[PDB]
Amino acid sequence: IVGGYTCGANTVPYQVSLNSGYHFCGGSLINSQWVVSAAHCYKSGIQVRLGEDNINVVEGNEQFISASKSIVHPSYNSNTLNNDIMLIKLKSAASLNSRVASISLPTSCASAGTQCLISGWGNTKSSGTSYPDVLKCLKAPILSDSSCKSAYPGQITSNMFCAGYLEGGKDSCQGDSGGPVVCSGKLQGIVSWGSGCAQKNKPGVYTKVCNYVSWIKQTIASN
Ligand SMILES: NC(=[NH2+])NCCC[C@H](N)C(=O)O
Ligand SMILES: [Ca+2]
Ligand SMILES: [Cl-]
Ligand SMILES: [Cl-]
Ligand SMILES: [Cl-]
Repeated sequence: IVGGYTCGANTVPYQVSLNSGYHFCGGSLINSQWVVSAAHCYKSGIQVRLGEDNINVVEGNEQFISASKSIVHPSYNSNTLNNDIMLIKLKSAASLNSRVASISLPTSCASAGTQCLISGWGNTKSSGTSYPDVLKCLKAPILSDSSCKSAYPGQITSNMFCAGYLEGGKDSCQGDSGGPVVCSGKLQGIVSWGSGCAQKNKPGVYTKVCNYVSWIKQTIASN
């Protein structure tokens, strides 16, 4: 997160860190056994870490659970990042508490204008590199589909939306990949891609979770 703020420990109980020896991606808990993330974060040997603030310090609220299974969207295109969504099932079910909690799936698509909260352990600098140990948060509006396509000609499908600031300064960034965009207590987005971070006229691009609710629910019902 560039230009964000320190969330506070466990103030985002649905934020998970994907760890293969190191945090590499964010993710969102949607029930005790399942995480939603970005297809482009797929690798094997994933450990899901819940209850995290500082990812380099054991602080007392962690649950570390190995993934049993990852499932990339049947139609994921790694070139265009179309359908950048993936599900991860835990080997055992998490203990849900006040600091480890699912976020609801949307019952409907959120609109341009809607204020949202984006979070992750990504780079905090727009030029240069600087990874924080504790969780960062960003309040950002969903932008119009027209300004989103203007800003990224020929690259925005119906499975993507922009959120943030055309003036730049504030954004998701590398290492936030796969993590949440929550709007009014529903998960509307997954941190997907963008051109650089926090650049003028180059806002973050997020997978549009509302489009995927059938697939998610159908998938969790049979795995
Ligand atoms: N145009 C942008 N600055 N987009 C934000 C880039 C963040 C991107 N989701 C990543 O983690 O790599
Ligand atoms: Ca920790
Ligand atoms: Cl701060
Ligand atoms: Cl615990
Ligand atoms: Cl529009």
